[PDB]
Amino acid sequence: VELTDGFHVLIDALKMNDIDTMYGVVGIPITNLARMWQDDGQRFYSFRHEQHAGYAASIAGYIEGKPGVCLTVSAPGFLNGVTSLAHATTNCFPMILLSGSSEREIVDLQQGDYEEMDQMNVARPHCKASFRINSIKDIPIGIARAVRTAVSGRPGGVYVDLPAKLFGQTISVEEANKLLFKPIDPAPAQIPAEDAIARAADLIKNAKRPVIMLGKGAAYAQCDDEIRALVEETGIPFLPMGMAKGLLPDNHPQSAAATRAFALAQCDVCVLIGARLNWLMQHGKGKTWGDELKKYVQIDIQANEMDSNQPIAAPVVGDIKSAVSLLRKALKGAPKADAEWTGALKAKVDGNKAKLAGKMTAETPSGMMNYSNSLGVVRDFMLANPDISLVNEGANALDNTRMIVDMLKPRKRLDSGTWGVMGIGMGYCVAAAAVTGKPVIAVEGDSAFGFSGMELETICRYNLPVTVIIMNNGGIYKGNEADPQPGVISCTRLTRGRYDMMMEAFGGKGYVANTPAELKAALEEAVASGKPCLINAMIDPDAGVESGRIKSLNVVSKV
Amino acid sequence: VELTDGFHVLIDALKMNDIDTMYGVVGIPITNLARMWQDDGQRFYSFRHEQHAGYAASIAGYIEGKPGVCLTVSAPGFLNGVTSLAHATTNCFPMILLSGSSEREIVDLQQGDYEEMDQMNVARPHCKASFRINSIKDIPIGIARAVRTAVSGRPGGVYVDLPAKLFGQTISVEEANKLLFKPIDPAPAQIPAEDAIARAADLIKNAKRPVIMLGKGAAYAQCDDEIRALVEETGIPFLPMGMAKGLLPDNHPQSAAATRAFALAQCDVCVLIGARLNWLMQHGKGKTWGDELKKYVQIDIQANEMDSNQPIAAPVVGDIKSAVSLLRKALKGAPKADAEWTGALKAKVDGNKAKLAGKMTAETPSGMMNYSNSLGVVRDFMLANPDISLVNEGANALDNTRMIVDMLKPRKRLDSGTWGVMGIGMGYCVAAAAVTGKPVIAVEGDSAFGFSGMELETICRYNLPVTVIIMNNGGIYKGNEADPQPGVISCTRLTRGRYDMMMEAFGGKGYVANTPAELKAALEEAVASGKPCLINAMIDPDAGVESGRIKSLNVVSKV
Amino acid sequence: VELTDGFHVLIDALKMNDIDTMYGVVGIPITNLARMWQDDGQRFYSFRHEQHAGYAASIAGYIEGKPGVCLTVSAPGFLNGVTSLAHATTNCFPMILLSGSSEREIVDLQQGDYEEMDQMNVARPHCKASFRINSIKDIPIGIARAVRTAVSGRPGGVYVDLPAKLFGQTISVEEANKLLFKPIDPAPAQIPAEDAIARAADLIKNAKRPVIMLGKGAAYAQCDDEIRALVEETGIPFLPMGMAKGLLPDNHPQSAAATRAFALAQCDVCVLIGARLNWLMQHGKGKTWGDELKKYVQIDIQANEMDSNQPIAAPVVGDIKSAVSLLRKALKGAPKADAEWTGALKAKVDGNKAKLAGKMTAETPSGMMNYSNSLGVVRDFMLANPDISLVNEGANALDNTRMIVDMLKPRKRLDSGTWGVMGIGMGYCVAAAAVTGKPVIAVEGDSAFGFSGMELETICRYNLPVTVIIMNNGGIYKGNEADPQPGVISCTRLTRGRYDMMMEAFGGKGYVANTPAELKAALEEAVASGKPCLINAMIDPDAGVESGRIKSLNVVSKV
Ligand SMILES: CC(C)(COP(=O)(O)OP(=O)(O)OC[C@H]1O[C@@H](n2cnc3c(N)ncnc32)[C@H](O)[C@@H]1OP(=O)(O)O)[C@@H](O)C(=O)NCCC(=O)NCCS
Ligand SMILES: CC(C)(COP(=O)(O)OP(=O)(O)OC[C@H]1O[C@@H](n2cnc3c(N)ncnc32)[C@H](O)[C@@H]1OP(=O)(O)O)[C@@H](O)C(=O)NCCC(=O)NCCS
Ligand SMILES: CC(C)(COP(=O)(O)OP(=O)(O)OC[C@H]1O[C@@H](n2cnc3c(N)ncnc32)[C@H](O)[C@@H]1OP(=O)(O)O)[C@@H](O)C(=O)NCCC(=O)NCCS
Ligand SMILES: Nc1ncnc2c1ncn2[C@@H]1O[C@H](COP(=O)(O)OP(=O)(O)O)[C@@H](O)[C@H]1O
Ligand SMILES: Nc1ncnc2c1ncn2[C@@H]1O[C@H](COP(=O)(O)OP(=O)(O)O)[C@@H](O)[C@H]1O
Ligand SMILES: Nc1ncnc2c1ncn2[C@@H]1O[C@H](COP(=O)(O)OP(=O)(O)O)[C@@H](O)[C@H]1O
Ligand SMILES: Cc1ncc(C[n+]2csc(CCOP(=O)(O)OP(=O)(O)O)c2C)c(N)n1
Ligand SMILES: Cc1ncc(C[n+]2csc(CCOP(=O)(O)OP(=O)(O)O)c2C)c(N)n1
Ligand SMILES: Cc1ncc(C[n+]2csc(CCOP(=O)(O)OP(=O)(O)O)c2C)c(N)n1
Ligand SMILES: [Mg+2]
Ligand SMILES: [Mg+2]
Ligand SMILES: [Mg+2]
Repeated sequence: VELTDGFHVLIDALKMNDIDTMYGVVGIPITNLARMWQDDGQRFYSFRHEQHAGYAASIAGYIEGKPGVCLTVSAPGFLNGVTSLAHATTNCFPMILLSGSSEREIVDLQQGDYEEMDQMNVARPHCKASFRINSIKDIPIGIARAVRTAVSGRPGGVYVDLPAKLFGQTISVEEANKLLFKPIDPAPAQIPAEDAIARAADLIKNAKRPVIMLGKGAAYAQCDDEIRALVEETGIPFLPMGMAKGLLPDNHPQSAAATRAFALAQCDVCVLIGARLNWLMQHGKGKTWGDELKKYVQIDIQANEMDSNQPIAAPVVGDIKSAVSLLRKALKGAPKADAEWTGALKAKVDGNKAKLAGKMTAETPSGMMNYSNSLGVVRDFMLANPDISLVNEGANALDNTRMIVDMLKPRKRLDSGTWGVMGIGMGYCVAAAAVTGKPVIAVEGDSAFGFSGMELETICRYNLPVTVIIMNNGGIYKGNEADPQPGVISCTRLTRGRYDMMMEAFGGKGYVANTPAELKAALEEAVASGKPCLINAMIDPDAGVESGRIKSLNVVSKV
Repeated sequence: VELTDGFHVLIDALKMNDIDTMYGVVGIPITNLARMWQDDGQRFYSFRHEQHAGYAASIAGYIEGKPGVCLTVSAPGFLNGVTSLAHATTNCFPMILLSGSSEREIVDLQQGDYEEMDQMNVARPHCKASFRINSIKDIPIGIARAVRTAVSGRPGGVYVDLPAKLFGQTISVEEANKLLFKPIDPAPAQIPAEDAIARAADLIKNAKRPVIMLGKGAAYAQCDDEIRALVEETGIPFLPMGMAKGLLPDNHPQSAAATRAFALAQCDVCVLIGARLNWLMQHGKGKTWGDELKKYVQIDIQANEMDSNQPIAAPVVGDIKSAVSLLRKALKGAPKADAEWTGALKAKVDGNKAKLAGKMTAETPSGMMNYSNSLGVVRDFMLANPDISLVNEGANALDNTRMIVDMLKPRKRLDSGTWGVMGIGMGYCVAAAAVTGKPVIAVEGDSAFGFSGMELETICRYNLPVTVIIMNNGGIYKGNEADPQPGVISCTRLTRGRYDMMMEAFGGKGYVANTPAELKAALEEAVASGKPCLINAMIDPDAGVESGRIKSLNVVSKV
Repeated sequence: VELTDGFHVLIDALKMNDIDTMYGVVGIPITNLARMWQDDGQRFYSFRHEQHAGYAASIAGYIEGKPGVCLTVSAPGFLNGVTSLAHATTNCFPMILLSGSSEREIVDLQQGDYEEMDQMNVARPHCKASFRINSIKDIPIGIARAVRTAVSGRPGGVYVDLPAKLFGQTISVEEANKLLFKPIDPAPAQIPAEDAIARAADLIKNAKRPVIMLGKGAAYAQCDDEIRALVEETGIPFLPMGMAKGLLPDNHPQSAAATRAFALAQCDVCVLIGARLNWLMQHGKGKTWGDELKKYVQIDIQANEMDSNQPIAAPVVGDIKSAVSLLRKALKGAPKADAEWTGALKAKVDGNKAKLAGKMTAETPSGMMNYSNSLGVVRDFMLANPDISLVNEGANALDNTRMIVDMLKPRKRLDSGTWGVMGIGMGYCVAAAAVTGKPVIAVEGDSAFGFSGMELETICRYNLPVTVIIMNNGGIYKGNEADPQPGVISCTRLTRGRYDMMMEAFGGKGYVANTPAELKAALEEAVASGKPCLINAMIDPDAGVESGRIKSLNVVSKV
């Protein structure tokens, strides 16, 4: 005659869908779900703010391809978590945000309930679907919907609202076991038509100057050998987007990443694989594409992404593994890309890399490192230790790290993404550490870091093998902007503080690095320790430029 | 350097996407769009209310498989039209609502502009996507995005906001030539994996009492010979939903439609093809399905529709043509459905139809026909004249017509749909007439009809071959409900009026049919005439039941 | 031990708040509420579409100053009703939209429930507040909130969602009577500060060329003697907005309505009383105000309406009765407005009225009346019969009727309003007839009429003393627009049909008027009959201009 309850049926339902981890912050009305999650034997990571719990869930979805689960409380907690859900949806990362909510009777009459919000309706602009499980019997189906909505199609955020009265509901164990079920094939393959592939095959076979653009959807797809086999069999030069670095090793001879401007302006055919033609690509128009409409081949699971920005000549709609498998067989035996195109790009790549190596070896005063020589140490380390996640965010700290730090392994580089978010660092660190079981290095702008810095304590509390490298130049872009008025600090200034001391305040290992040699030693020691560390790398306050590579996007007064 | 403007570029862009028809109502700011559309040699149907121009667009989309286009004015006009957009999206009908909108400056500051509304944001819940084209250079891409969103994936409504200032913008004709383009493959094939098909084939193969449910998604797919070859090769009994009637001829030997309750309740495997397990299927639970969980196969283009209500043993995700084509090859040579199961349902169907024949053949007083003998006439007409669109809405008027009137051809029956909308009648009539160029018969409940009845004048003004049959029983369900108080008319009562006089008021032909013989002679004459007609079929006020077949869904006071 | 239920507690609660009338359309899940409303002895008006039920509720709120109550069904019915709620909110008319909705469990998981919609969340852009009563015990409080939100502050639409499961809930009679209560003072007076009034008093006392603008909020206020006493004591010339006609008799010697352009362009101080400076006033800027910022005094209950468009020099925030009472005492004994300002305007008024009388007496062919001589008959009739509601809508039909037809009594003229809505006519007629118990005349554009025409049957079914005058010129603005192509009708054309026949089809009295004399006789006979009548006034198809007075707002192609 045994009875179960809503707490347990939700635990069983999440387990049934292969969820063993949540990230969140406890409190009414969901503390005892968090407790019982752990009692059952599943891991819960408590954070210092729900936002960073949510950035954690978001990147766990990217890495694994099953939704990261974030757990928050009502109204204020939910709001913090849904800013992260918003982010997940924008980047196409599977993520379920679960939140407690209050009394339906009181919320609907807007009477002033404890943490009152229509969280279901507030979530809607920020996810693919916003649900609410009202009754115990619908938990399994409710969770199935959330998982399918997150993983299927273009993947993304789902919000599941959990009224406080869901949890204390009861049901027989025989009924619950009756209702509990595991979805068949929640992220199905979607195969494109033969003519879609043949139209693409035609454009590529006739290309004089082809290029392949790999985006983070391609990385997410987890079909690395087959994407690489496409590149190698076709002989086509390729470029990775920010988080597509390492999908093919960044030192692959066919990479044109070190000659991007030229390669994009001069190509005729451009093969977009899991890459939107959004602002990161200047919308497929302007001088970055030579002021012309290229012949775009585009592979994407989202049908209506095609023609979003420019006319796509060969739209291939489907999942990237399926599409790429067919395109390869379609291109089988075709001649390789033009040898004087591939040669021209390689000569540019060689030359630009020789030029960068010169900057990385240059000497600077103690405590006045620049971005080249500081990050040249991380470059060298990551070439030797590739099986490590690189978390990265900032302006100059992000741009220069993407240029300098070669990724040899896929799904390791985790950065600001589609929205250029400052705030993802410490959440990404916890999640990368949790889901990989391997070391994490973070290259943080100091401003960037301030958006999630308190989570240092969380990294310490779980004893995670994470090394936070702070690029401490004392401000946003630069740390030397003049006081606008007598004794008034500039808006872009930050305290050139002892972030190493802060790390040590919570049981972490703090370092200061005033030279490339000090940073090299500290990084090697930090990673090898297998312990929470922070390296306070001292960068020249005059080293950076305004907004890094995207300076031109700034609005300036001409009066 | 000759110039063109927004008016002409929009027209060209629409034409390039194979749109040649718009349904709407003119006025500030879009009257001169409609005129210029007509001047260019395309067709504009002006209605008496935008809702009906809208329902006209939605069903044009269903029948043609390219989106119907509704044009309306700002705030109030838009609102009227958006209610129809909502319905399209709910029914998976491709549709685009183009609405003029007011001044951004003024609307954004909520200052009280002419017909002030943020129509783009207000449209959000009622459509797949809600766009705005602010600039003349973005019209080709804006129209491409609208088209692709309406017809790709699960089809549905798209709203496109056309601010007043868009139209008077100018651009060189040469630059406009450069910007105009035709989307490649806007409604692409999506093919399922081998193992998804193999799982479904193995369910069907080992089924003891299988059944195929055909929904209006299977009808919409326009792969009638694939769907029929699957039914006939597998030997599986099938059942159509309201608008799937005629996809296979309703009198097909394998149809278990006339024995639905017993087939649904007793099947072990149920193959849903373009049919949601929503309220029309009692959500796959309850007495209707014998209080058990069936083994569902389900073919649908929308991945997250699976497990929406009940677990789906074999989910096959893709477009129905692609999926059915593959499933057919997988099952090739497999035994046909159990003979004692197909024959058992056939005996049930024969005896059931023989019972209905007796009801249709029976005799009633003059001016007091029932639903059987009145609609028995329309049944006979449509069997001999199947190439005619059948528009249908009401309670008893709908339910009984669905039962009685056999459809032998696909995409002819157009009814209330997923939301059970009273109001679709006269717009459906105008669009069916315009896109098919063939006759239409409408079986309208007298209440149903009053939601769109003023559009008789539209049907007359365009001289359309539409024969509206009003089932005039004098109210909602029944026309005899007693006066609740002395000299106070009940809320369900309607004037048992001369709808024939109303039709003739606008130049149409009117009939009153008091007997089956009078209805038959009027229908044969009306349909043969090729002119706008209305038959006022006088039905017994006491012939109906509460809410028809779904009378149990009513909430009653038990005190 | 007696039990009541949700149906009855809602009836008692509405009764308790002085509601004795609803307008709507029945069907699941609210038919038996409608039935029991009547059983109890309260009136229910069933319409042919929920939209017009809602336009009825909206104008019943304006007229009475207690919210009009509209009742609809779920999803599709709600949508139709909420287009009207939207309208109520925009015009500041108190109105409660009550709608049935479906199962919370199924709607929240978006599973496909009968008429599935989050109606509560869909309503939000279109009302002041959107509530949902989930439980029987909260009905009295739920209704109290709705009534207060509708009547208090700036009055407006409220949506109350009524889940199907609300109605079948039970409670003891002693509990229900315990919970049932009548709000104290739901539309409270709001008195402005002495300095607000003194700032206004200062501007008026120093005015060389003052004008008072009366809007429909002033009419709604129901303080006619005191508003008139302000005008008369100050000697200031005044202008009424569309529905403020008759607040003071339109033939008042101080009216500058017949010299509007001059009065507005030339004034220094402008006293806005319950009138927004929205598009109806060209936003307080441009040539209609002489290209200058006037010194505006503005009385409004909505604090943040001040400075919405132009800087307001003397903002007086409060309810108009309270404000006007204080301003009068503040102006007591002050000299009257400049005699050569008042004289100059009177000379213009006299002259322009003499000019209009000349057009009203001019002869036209049979069946080719113009707007002056046709409406000059209605003018003369309304001067003799002022205690009658004039419903009015159209382009030329509205503009010319506002100019020509003098209202001597307040809250009688009911027109298209802030949004210039075509669709309000027949609903306004039913409601005006219901709440006044007196005759109604409608002056309808023929296009205008088509948006609500089927409700003719509703007017007949309740035997209402309503006379519909159709201004039948055969189209939108004009009825003579050339066929754009061979045998293709223009988009602005309408059938010059026999709307008299349509009226008679439902038991009404139909007239055709081909001359002013025929229209005069028909109108006198129609009103005096006390019965549902329609007069099909035949207007010259070439008589009207594009969009009437607001022609310049049209967007035209210059290429
Ligand atoms: C928008 C964006 C995609 C544009 O790309 P980009 O910066 O112009 O190009 P890349 O970052 O790939 O490369 C930078 C330059 O270094 C060069 N380079 C790249 N890799 C190199 C390598 N390994 N060795 C030598 N040179 C290299 C490239 O050639 C390029 O210069 P080029 O344009 O003259 O060819 C990119 O700047 C970006 O992802 N921005 C994110 C900014 C953000 O969101 N942060 C927060 C906002 S303040
Ligand atoms: C909900 C719904 C799908 C349920 O299906 P249903 O009505 O029970 O089943 P059908 O309409 O297919 O068939 C009706 C009955 O007539 C019988 N029948 C069907 N076709 C027949 C035929 N041509 N000859 C003889 N009998 C027939 C069936 O056996 C069935 O009864 P059963 O339960 O004993 O088997 C259906 O009622 C529906 O589409 N409702 C829409 C109503 C609506 O929109 N309401 C408007 C607002 S009030
Ligand atoms: C926008 C609006 C407020 C502007 O006001 P307007 O039309 O310029 O001014 P009025 O309607 O009060 O008066 C019209 C003219 O007739 C004159 N007039 C008014 N009453 C008169 C009378 N009784 N005798 C003689 N002349 C009169 C006025 O002097 C004015 O002309 P003027 O500007 O040269 O002085 C007005 O046109 C309006 O309410 N429009 C509504 C349109 C709508 O919503 N319909 C649907 C849109 S198509
Ligand atoms: N499995 C998959 N197969 C194909 N496309 C995918 C898959 N997962 C995600 N996508 C698509 O990949 C794209 C990711 O692009 P974007 O986030 O812009 O990448 P980047 O910023 O790296 O260019 C999205 O358009 C998304 O629809
Ligand atoms: N071309 C297509 N291929 C596959 N599925 C489709 C296609 N077009 C529409 N659909 C699906 O068909 C379904 C229609 O179901 P529904 O509207 O409930 O039909 P019914 O009411 O007849 O059961 C939707 O779930 C939709 O996603
Ligand atoms: N009792 C009241 N006292 C004061 N102001 C009111 C009252 N009721 C409504 N109002 C205000 O009256 C105004 C009505 O203006 P509007 O609808 O633009 O009128 P018009 O169109 O006639 O100019 C609104 O701004 C509203 O806030
Ligand atoms: C939440 C959020 N706030 C603000 C910004 C704008 N922004 C871009 S980069 C940046 C910080 C740049 O400074 P830093 O992280 O120290 O990198 P640096 O250039 O100094 O190396 C900010 C605030 C943002 N992208 N996200
Ligand atoms: C817009 C809208 N309003 C109300 C309803 C509720 N409703 C369902 S059926 C129906 C009409 C039933 O009467 P009728 O059309 O005459 O069919 P009958 O049963 O009398 O044959 C109504 C109003 C609805 N479905 N849609
Ligand atoms: C719901 C809605 N649709 C469209 C319009 C645009 N509109 C303004 S007036 C008008 C009709 C004008 O014709 P009519 O009513 O016959 O008046 P007339 O000028 O011919 O006398 C229309 C459709 C509107 N205001 N509201
Ligand atoms: Mg910095
Ligand atoms: Mg009826
Ligand atoms: Mg007209």
